[PDB]
Amino acid sequence: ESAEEVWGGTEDLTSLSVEELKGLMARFDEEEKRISYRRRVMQGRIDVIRAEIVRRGGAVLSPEELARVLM
Amino acid sequence: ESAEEVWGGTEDLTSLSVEELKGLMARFDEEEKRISYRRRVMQGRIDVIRAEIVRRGGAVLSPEELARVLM
Ligand SMILES: [Mg+2]
Ligand SMILES: [Mg+2]
Repeated sequence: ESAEEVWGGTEDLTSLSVEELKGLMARFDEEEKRISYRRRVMQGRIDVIRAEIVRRGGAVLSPEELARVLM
Repeated sequence: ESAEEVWGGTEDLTSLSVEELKGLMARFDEEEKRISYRRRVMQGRIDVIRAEIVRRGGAVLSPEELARVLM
């Protein structure tokens, strides 16, 4: 019923009607956008945090640890 | 106790210890990675559906409706 279920319960792409594919695309395009928003929020948080740590002198964290988020 | 709450509840960035800074960066970084993976999955699906629709033709949709996902 949900896009996920329909998509998942399909073994053959060609069995899907155009109405289905249209509906699925819109659904996934919608989600993709909601997911990207979430990514950007995470990136912002990571961003603010890395600047705060750098502001304090980097602690004793090497530049590469800061850039790779190894901790 | 969850990162979501410690972070949502912080008024002043400078009030956060360095220990908790590192914890939050670590949590959000991994979250960022998981979210990016889903994005990529969605894009993979939109890609598969868009190819399928193109393959069939039928002028069901105009090039700009396929491209902007205007159903
Ligand atoms: Mg920055
Ligand atoms: Mg393709």
